[PDB]
Formats: sequence, structure tokens, C-alpha cells
Amino acid sequence: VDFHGYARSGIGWTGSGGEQQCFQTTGAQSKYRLGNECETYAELKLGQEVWKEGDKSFYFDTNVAYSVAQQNDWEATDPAFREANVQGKNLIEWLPGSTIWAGKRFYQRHDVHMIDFYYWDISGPGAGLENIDVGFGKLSLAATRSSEAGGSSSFASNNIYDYTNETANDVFDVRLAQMEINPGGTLELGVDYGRANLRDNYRLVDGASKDGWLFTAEHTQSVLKGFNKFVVQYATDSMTSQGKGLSQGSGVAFDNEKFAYNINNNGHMLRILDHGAISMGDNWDMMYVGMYQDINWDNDNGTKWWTVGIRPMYKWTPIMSTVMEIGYDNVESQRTGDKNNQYKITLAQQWQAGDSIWSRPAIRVFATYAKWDEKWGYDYTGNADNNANFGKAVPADFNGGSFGRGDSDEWTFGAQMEIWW
Amino acid sequence: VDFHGYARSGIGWTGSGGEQQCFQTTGAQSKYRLGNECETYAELKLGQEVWKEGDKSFYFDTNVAYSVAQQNDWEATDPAFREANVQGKNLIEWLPGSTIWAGKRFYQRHDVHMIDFYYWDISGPGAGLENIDVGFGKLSLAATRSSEAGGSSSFASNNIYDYTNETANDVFDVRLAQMEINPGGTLELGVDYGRANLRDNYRLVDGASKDGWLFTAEHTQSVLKGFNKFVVQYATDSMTSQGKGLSQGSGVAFDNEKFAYNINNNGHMLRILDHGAISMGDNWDMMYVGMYQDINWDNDNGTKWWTVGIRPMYKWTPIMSTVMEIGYDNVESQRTGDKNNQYKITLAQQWQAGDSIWSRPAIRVFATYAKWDEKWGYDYTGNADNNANFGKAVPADFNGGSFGRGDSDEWTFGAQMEIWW
Amino acid sequence: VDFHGYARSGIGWTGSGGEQQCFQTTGAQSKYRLGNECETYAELKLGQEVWKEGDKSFYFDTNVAYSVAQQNDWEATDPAFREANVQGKNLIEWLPGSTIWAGKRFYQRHDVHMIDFYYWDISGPGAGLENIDVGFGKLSLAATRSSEAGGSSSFASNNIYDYTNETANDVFDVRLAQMEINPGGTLELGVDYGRANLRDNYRLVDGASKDGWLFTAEHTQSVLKGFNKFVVQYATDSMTSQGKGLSQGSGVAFDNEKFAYNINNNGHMLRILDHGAISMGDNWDMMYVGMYQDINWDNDNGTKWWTVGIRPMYKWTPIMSTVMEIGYDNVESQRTGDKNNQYKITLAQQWQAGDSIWSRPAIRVFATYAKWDEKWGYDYTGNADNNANFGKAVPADFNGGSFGRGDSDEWTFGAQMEIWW
Repeated sequence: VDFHGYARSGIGWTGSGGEQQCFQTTGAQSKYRLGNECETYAELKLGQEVWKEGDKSFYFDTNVAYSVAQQNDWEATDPAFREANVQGKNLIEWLPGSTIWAGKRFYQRHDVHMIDFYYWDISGPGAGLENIDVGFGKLSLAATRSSEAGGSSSFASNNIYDYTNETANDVFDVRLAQMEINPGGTLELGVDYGRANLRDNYRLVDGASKDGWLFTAEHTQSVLKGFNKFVVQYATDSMTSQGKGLSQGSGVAFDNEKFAYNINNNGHMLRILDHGAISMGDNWDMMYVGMYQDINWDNDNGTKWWTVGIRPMYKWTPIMSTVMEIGYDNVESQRTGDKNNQYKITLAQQWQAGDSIWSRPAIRVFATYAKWDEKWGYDYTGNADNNANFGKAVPADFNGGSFGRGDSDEWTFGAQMEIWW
Repeated sequence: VDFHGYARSGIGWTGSGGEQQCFQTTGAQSKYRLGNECETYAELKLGQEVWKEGDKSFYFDTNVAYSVAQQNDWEATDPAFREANVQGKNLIEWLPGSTIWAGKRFYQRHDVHMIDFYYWDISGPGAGLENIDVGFGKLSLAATRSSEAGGSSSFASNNIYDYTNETANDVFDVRLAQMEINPGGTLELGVDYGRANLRDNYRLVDGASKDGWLFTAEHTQSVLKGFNKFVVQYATDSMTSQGKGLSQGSGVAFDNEKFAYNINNNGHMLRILDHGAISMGDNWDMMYVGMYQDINWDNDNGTKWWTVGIRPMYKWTPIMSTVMEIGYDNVESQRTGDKNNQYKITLAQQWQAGDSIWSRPAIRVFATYAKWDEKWGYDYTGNADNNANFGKAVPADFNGGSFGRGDSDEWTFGAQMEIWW
Repeated sequence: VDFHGYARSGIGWTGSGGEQQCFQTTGAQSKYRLGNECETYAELKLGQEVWKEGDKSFYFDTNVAYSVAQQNDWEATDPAFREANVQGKNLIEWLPGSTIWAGKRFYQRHDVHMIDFYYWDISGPGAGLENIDVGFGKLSLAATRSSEAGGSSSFASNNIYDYTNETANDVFDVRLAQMEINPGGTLELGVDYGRANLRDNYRLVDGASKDGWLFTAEHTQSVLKGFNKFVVQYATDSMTSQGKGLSQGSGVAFDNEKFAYNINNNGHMLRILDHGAISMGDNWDMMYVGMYQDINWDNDNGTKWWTVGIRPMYKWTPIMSTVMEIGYDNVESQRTGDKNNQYKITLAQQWQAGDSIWSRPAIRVFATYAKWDEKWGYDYTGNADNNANFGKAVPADFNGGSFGRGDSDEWTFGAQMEIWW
């Protein structure tokens, strides 16, 4: 039985009082993690090679995830059964070294550690033919699925509230990788096409985006005993809302009172990313990220995002270090032109099982400080029926209420463990 | 740590549109599985021999099941803790080779693969003395439990709605097996007696069945490098509703609005079964089933069921085959004499880890087609209070509404994995 | 992968009718377990040493618990993710043999088997430095967390119902152990300080206890090839309600209708305990417990508790025994001076994997008998709004209703498995 996973768990306090709090800029899609995570999260994998005959083999893999608030011992929770798939390597003579798989599986996820941001992830139930050797590089094919809460209707109606049927979306993915465009550099290219797949006779709202495209290109260059990736992505319509490769072609959302509202996503998004990890000598290691993301929608409710931060680690011993992280966000509302921003600074003393910034288990003792000044927010007051601006970007003082997080300060501090096995 | 289980997971599409659908005849208790399963289902077992001293040993066993819709990545679910038992072999000198066990355990289940039908299953919490050698065969004894949602009352009342207390049922099982009635053939005989066990002073409805019998006889004959089982079962009253060995002696049910209705089951059932798997040479394998089941109840709401189907596999290679399944159902309403029926045809190309129709992991690519013509259905419109025919078999056009599945067609197709380890 | 746990599961019946019942004296905090447990409970641990370099190592540990009613096969449940921590041994040169850990962890629990009573348990999320060698003994330090459902308010109000905010409590623990005060004897001393940690600006009710102390001293003396522990504990205010080391400094509770009531706990508690297990020769083993616990609160609603019982085992064979348990409780209401009491006698024939009263797996067949005479109870009739005595100790016949369990009898009997691996 193979046992693997990820887990993070801990204890913390807030300067001003009570249990620890975490800071994320309103409008951004990520927070700088170090000493800024507030949950016990864990994935327990148990897989096993069930048959091998020479080169031919069949691997079985599973993954059950748990997320709890870590404010008590006995914490009950509905766990999520995220993967249960089978991969068969070399079973097809004519296309050697390639795998065929089917099942619920996390498929080639591309992410950015310090921000816990995943920029290319189409995982879900699915199937595919992986690593076909095309000579200059390796070609892979896959189809995965997702499905939005409602968004379809049993009959034509002008009433949005009639569109409460779960509406399924399909994604077709093609990638070409490990192409050595230069010395030390590699190039991957991928194309994603997603569409809402409707039941016989159901209909979507008028103006519903229905489908879309995602185009990815990533260059991986080896450097300073580390690496540096530079990405460029472009998405259209149904691919813009999630922006990782999954489609939401229905345009319909829901208030907590189950009333439907309209989150139409026709428009486009452009992402420019560069992140990496380099070692500069024997006593220093450092991770870094820089990004610019622009979601411009037809309905003027997009955003323009900027981030940068660095995590330099200095090693006193092969198992004791002092890690520090500094990050900055700035988000501008497409609808109002106002700007939200913040910056975080964390200082931690860790003990890892490795001489790397990439090595875990790690045990930390830390202190974090953050100052923000947010001038806009999302209007979620009311009901999607009571409110006509439900879900729209509005200024901080709109109609005398307060929107946004304010212009304030805070510091927290505590102890935590983190680990992938 | 011993790791075992079962899991099935995949992706699919329906000809006419949307995610894949599955076909089961209204009134039948099973569907022909190949390319006709719509869930990710999985059982993860982790057991371990905890003590051995010679012949004497103690085994610990557990089983946690998960069922999800496989239409998304993160799918939370309440898992079911189905087994947690301890079996002690040879601990009793005077009755050698026998085991004593206690705990929640799946106990000697008899089922029919292609239809996923279990015809003899009394699993649940329980205890027993297993495999006592009686010379001509092996004798086993057990007591297991079940409990219906409500059906008991704290005081005598004429009001059904007063009978909302969980009512427990007990089962006492005795089997005698591995009797060689002929060359290559074996005979098992079993008797099940179930009864509702009431709390001091509680009462059941008038006319409540209260108890019942299940009688089983199964002959296993070795043939064509395979086998063929022929079963005959007979049940009375409380054993007729579930019809696998568990008792439901209260006769009370519940609408989604929690109103109680009366599903009295006095009557009887007779089942005739023959299924098996045979290899005809080196390039062909085939599974087959034939059944006739008649539930005749005192209230005229029974059914008369017929099924037949075959799954012949032809092997191109020791790991590539083409499997095909053809099945047919026909159910007649006891109350109305009308008949529902359907037939399915599936064609699949698989890759297994074996040269057997019985060997998994398996990875499939398939297409299924089904045509049905149902003339009767169950009336579930309304409320058990609003409706007086709530839950009764009624014709397709009864009071102008539509009951049944209709007279239609459809085809689906996709990819799936399946595996027991 | 290391696999460990605990599990208990089984089947039972009640003399007078229905599924088995269990007996616990109203007002006591425990029941004598043998043949008196009514659930399938289980903890599955999967941990693993992930890195070792000489003396230095990092261990990863997890624990998922399941509790079900064992009255049916398929029993769905929300499981509780109770531990997920990392312990690093010898990572700090200057304080050898000591461990630093962080994460959700069960930390040094002290309990009494036959009554399933835990008398010193501060487990929960947390962190600490363990086993520092102080020469005469070993010194350990830790901080763990808990959090009450509500009890805090966003603004000052006189209305209790305004205090519905989850209010977090912190605990700071210090222990000094393995001090050989005598030949064969050891002494542990510990101090716990708990307090409610409020969010900036929140307030607690007036009179709220807010904090408290727990003082523990335990002497472990080796005897009759077994041991005997003698404990003395003293707690004040917020430490009195749970009385194991966790703080509940808010004083607010909640009716099932979510109305808040006031369970103020200013006061103190004193506990005197002595329990142990001794072998007297080769054919006898016996566990025993004696306790006196007095919770005296400012609001007159405390209790004065007394227990004693013994579990003597006689061994016919190295794997067959006859175990018997006899227990007695007597609880007196501080508010009314009335007394509740009961006594239990169980007789069982077991088969263990060991010649010890402490050895499992065990498989039992038993019969239990209990007679009680309760003269007081807690008033839970009504609503915390409807009722002004909601939650108070009141006599058995108060206002003509019946409170308490009565003056009665009963016997049950069945089969069960129990095991820690």
C-alpha cells in the first residue's frame, strides 16, 4: 500500500485579541501563505501497483480530503472523495511509453506555492491518453468534467429563477511538452476548449456565454540550482470566470436564499506570470512571484490584478533556518476604477527535514503583520431579489454603508506544521 | 496493514445531450451494468492479522464506503462505516477449524455480477460460530440486525401517524454447505428466521406481518473451466419486501414529508435463478443469467419479474478484448396486470490485467443503447396524506397524468475503470 | 505506513424487549463499561516516520474517528478528523532527548479504563516542547485550544441572547514527571491555566468566570506485577465544568431552539482518585477504581459523586477467561440534597489474544443487570425561554412531572469485540 498526502495544521493568536486571523486583499484570488493560513487541511492518499508484467503495469490511486477549523478536538466534517482512478502504462504497443487512464483524477496541475495559486488545473472525473512520443516532444490528450449548480431550464422562460437545473460543462485538453526550445529551457503549449453540454430540450439564458478557449504557454528554464517559469495565458468567455481551465457557460449564480442572479462572463482574460526558486550559494534559498491578471468582461465588472513577493530563506544549520516572506497586492475594479491594496511581512524560524526551501516536514514559529487600504468592495447586502446591485463592485462608502475591509492594521503569530509525503 | 476494496469511476455522455444517463426497468430490482453505471463508488478496507500462535489467530477487519456523483472534483459526502469486526480462528479446541466472530461484518454474500444483484445477504452488526465440521459438510450459525425507520408506537392508537418509532428486526441464520451431492456439484441449504423485536410496551399496527421465513438451496456445478449456480428461494411475509434475508415486520413506510403510509408485506415470494461463467476455448469467455421472481402479496401490489442476458468476451490479446452485453427485462404489475419491459445492448473495448472475464483492473471505452416500453408505474404524486394511492402500481395514463418511463429510446457512451483489490 | 487504532463493535438485546440499552446514573460522568456499551466506535490511525538522520527524526501522525449506532449495515456519518500533527525528536542540541511538535494532537491523556473516564486531557490543536531533562525529572510545556459555541457579544447588551459568538479559550500547561519520590513510586505534578481569549471589542456576560486553574498530582506505585495510581486534583472556575483541563470561561449555553441560557461555573472542584490493576498469582487478574468528586458552584447547582467497582478476571486457559464487573454510583444534588444511585453487575466469558486483563482483541459473550433508584433530575422540559428552571436539578416529582430515571430494573445481554492495535 503506498501512502501519500499533504497536511497543514496548527495554533495561532491575533495581536488585538482572539484566535488568529488571515489576510487576503478583496478582489485578489490568493494570499501570501507564510504565517497566514487558518485551517487544518489534509489529503490522505492510499494507492498501489496492482499488476506488472514486464514493462506493462496498472496503478490504482485514491485521495480523500479533510478540512476543519482547528479550534477544537472533536471536529466532525463531510470529507471530499477527490480521486479514484486507474492508469495503465505501456498497454498499447504502437504508442510506447504512453498511459491510458480513466477515473476521477488530479491531472497535471500547475500551481505557484507561496500563493497557493493554481494557474492550470482541469482536474475532475475524466479519461485520457498520456505521453505519446511525437519525436520533438510529448503529446497528451484528455477530457474532464465539471457541472454548475443550476443554470439550465426545462422550458423557455424569461424568468431567471426558472433556470435552476444543474448544467454540466465538458473540457477537451491537448498539450505538447518537453520541447527543448533552448539550452536548459523547455516549452509546453496547451489548448483547452470548454462548453456547456445541455440535456435534450433544456435551454440557457439569452446572452449566456456557452463556451470558450484557454490558451497556455509555459517556459521552464533551469537556473541557480533551481528554476524559473514564465507563463502567458489567454481565455475567452466561459473560461474567464474560473480561469484555470474549467468552463462555466451558464452565467447564472445563486444567493444564500437560493434566488438566481446573473454572473454573465462574456469577455476575456490575459495572464502574465513569472515565478521560481533559486539557491544563491550554500546558505541562501529564495522563492519569488510576479503576476499581472486582467479580466475584462462585457459587463464592466472585471478586475485588474498585480502581485509580487519573495520568500528568502537563510540556513543556520542543515535543519534550522529563518524564513521571511514579503508580499504585495493591488486590485482595481473594472466597474469603478477604485483600488484596493495591501502588503504582508512575515518572519519565521523553522526546523525542516532538509536543507531546502522545498523540503518538508517543517515546523514553524512565526509572526505576521499586515496593513491594507481598501477602497471598494462587492455588494452582497440584501438578497438577489431585494438587491439589484447584488454582487457588483461598489465603492467603500456606497449609500452610507461600508463595503471593503477598510484602512487598517494587524499582526498575528503562532506555531504550525506543514508536510507532503 | 492489508489493503483491499472495490471502486468504479468514470466519465460519460448521452446521445441526445448532457451527462450520461442509466437505464433500469420500472419494477425490476436491477440493471445490466456494462456501460450502464452512473456513480463513483468505492470501499476502502484496511485489516490486519493481529495475533498468531500456531494455528490460533485473530484477524481485524474494517470497511469505509464512499459514493459520489462524479460530476465534479471536490465532492463532499457522508461516508458509511460498513464493517468493523474481529474473527478468531481455531480458538475452540472441541470444534476445530471453526471461527467465532463479532462485530459489524459483510457475512457470506451471494450475488450475481452482471446485474449487481445480491440474492442472499444478511450483513449488518452481529455475531456467529462459523465452519463447524459436521462430517458430510460444514455448518455455520449467525445472528445479524437491522432496524426500520419507524413502525412502532409508544401506546395503542388507530392512527398510523403515531407509529413513528424505529423498530428493530433480528435474523437467525443457519447454513449447511460444501455437501457433495454429486461429482463436481455441491449443495448449500440455509434457513433464515426474522422477527420485529419490540421495546417493552410498544405495539405494531394491526395486520403487521411481524415475522417470516427465507429458505435457500444453491447448487454449484463445475463446468467449462468455470461454474454454474442454480438457486431456488422461498420467502414469507416480513422476508418478502427486502428478499435477501432481512426482515421488515412493521409494514409502515414514510413520504418525504414524513407522513407514514402502509406497505404491508404479508404474502410470499418465489425465486428461481441460474447464472454462471464459462470459457469455451482460449479466445472466448461468457457470463450469463436467467431469473424468475414472483412477489405475491395479500394487498395485490406485488410483481412478476423475468430477466435474461449474456456477456460474452472475445480476447484479441491477453490484455485486450471486446466485451458485449445484452439484457432483457419484463415486469408485470400484480395490481393491474400491465407490463413494463426493456432491452439493452452494450459494446465495449477493454484492457484488463488478466485473460479473464473475471479479472480487474479493467479500463473501458463503450457505447450503450436501450429501448423501453413501460405501461405502468408507481403513483408517487402528492403526499401520503393528500394521496390515497400513494405508492400503488397504476397505469401509464391514470387520471391523465403520466406514470412510467414511457415508450422511448436512447444511447450513451463513455470511458470507465472498475477494480477489486 | 504505521496503522493503529481502537474499535469496539457488537450486537445486543434487552430482557424486556428490543435492542440493547445501557445504564448510566443521572448526574454521574461515567458508566461501568463491561457489557454496557451501545455504539460501534472506531479510530483509524495512519502515521509514518518520514525522516531519520542518526538520532534526529520527524514522525507524522493522523487519526480519523467514526461513531455509528450499529443497528444497520449502511450507516452514513460525519467522521471527526481528530489528529494531524508532526513531532521532531532531538532536533535541538542544547536540550537533548526532547521533542517539539505542532498540530492537532491527543496530548498525554490520563484515563481510567473500566469507566472510560478521562481525568486529565487537554488534547486539541496546539504546540509544545516535550521531555526536557531537568535532572530529577522530565519537564514538558504546551499550549492547546478549545472554543465554546457562543458566549461573546459584538457590543455591550444586557440581553443574554446577544451573546452568540463562538468564544475561544487557551490553555497553558506545565508538567514535571518521572520524579522517583520513593522506591517503585513516581510523582507527576502539573499546572493548567485557562482563559477566554476575546476578539477586539467583544464582551462576555457580567459575572462570567473568564479563567481558572487546574492542579494535578499523581503517584504511580508498582505492585503485584501491576500498578496503582492515586490522584488528587483541584480546579477553580472555568476549569470546573469540563474538569479535565479545558476552559469554558463564558458561562453561556444553548437550548435546542438556539436560545441562550446561563451555566455560570464560578466555584471549585476537588477530585480524589485511586485505581489500578494487579495480578494475584497465575490464574487471577483484577482492575479496580474508587473516586470522590465534588463540584461546588456559586449557583448551588453542583454535585457530590462517589464510585467504586472492580473487574476481577479468572483465567481458565491462556486464551479463555471469565470476566466479571461490579460497580456502584451515588450522586447527590448540590441544589436539592436528594440522591440518585445505582449498581451494576455483569458476567462475561471472553477469548483474548493474551493472558492479560489488559490484552486485546477480545471477544465477549455477556449478561448485565442493573437496578437504580433516582430521586432527582435535570429540568430540560420546555425552552430556555419558556422555562426558568431550564437545566436545574429538581426532584423526581417536581410539579407533578417525572424527572430522573425512576426506581427500576433491567437486564441485557449479547456479544461484542473490542481492540486496540
